[PDB]
Amino acid sequence: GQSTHYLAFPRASTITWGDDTRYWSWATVDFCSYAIEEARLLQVSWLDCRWSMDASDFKQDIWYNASVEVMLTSNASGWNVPLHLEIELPDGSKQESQIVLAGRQPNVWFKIPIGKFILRSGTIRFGFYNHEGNWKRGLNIRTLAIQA
Amino acid sequence: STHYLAFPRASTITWGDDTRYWSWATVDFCSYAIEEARLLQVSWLDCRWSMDASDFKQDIWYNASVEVMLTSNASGWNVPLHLEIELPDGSKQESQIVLAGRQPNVWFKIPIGKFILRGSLTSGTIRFGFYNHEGNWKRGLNIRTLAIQA
Ligand SMILES: O=[N+]([O-])c1ccccc1
Repeated sequence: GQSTHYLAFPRASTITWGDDTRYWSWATVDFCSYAIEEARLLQVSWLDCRWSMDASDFKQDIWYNASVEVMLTSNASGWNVPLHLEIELPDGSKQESQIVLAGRQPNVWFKIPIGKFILRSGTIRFGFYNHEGNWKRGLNIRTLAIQA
Repeated sequence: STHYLAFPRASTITWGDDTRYWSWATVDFCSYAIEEARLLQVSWLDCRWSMDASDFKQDIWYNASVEVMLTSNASGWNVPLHLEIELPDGSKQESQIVLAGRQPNVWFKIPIGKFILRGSLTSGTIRFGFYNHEGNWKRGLNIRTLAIQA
């Protein structure tokens, strides 16, 4: 059946404004005996989180699925506009979908599916964004997961 | 801090797809389904992950470890288990460990080396893993994950 091949924690990603403590915080926690850092959004307007992995990390002729695991805080706001979800293949083609997070239950981890790919070479980009001029607040990011 | 975990389905293992030599066991890893690679017995022991240097950030010291468990059945571990990181320029971090006499049925993390990427080393394949190709038979090693930290 389907099992996880990789977990990529948000320190492996590029997060716009990620190093500015007005906008993002980083929190050290234990994940299954490994120290990780959650990326905790305080507030940002240009919300953009992208992991980049090469197509050579993966096997050929296999359907992969990706998800991002997040938590909304009690302070969540700005989620009335769709969060765009993307996988970008090396040729520039994209798997595009979206989710509206407004009104979702806070303080529970949930895994947002962000799409599927098959290889049948170069960079694959995984992640999510919303670039509208409103403030997004109160999303904590745990990990990207890639399964097959 | 941990940047990546790579589970053994993402590696290449000699005989790994032959149920006479290796079993794949579905377990939960803090809410993610993973499959442990459970060695029954093999003589050509070889497990390698490949990730591109572009997956990592430049000018950062990374360390890697493999998390394993010996079973009550373990044997053949008086030989050196070779541990390796091969960078895209062919340079290698090489070390070894003797697993004979280690306590079974607990996960333990074997450090396999450290690396930093600058200039042309920032692109091209990095190989991580372990091996022993001697004519003895190794038994009862279960592999959970490769971890890459910085
Ligand atoms: O790679 N090898 O030489 C090898 C492969 C399978 C069995 C024994 C030896």
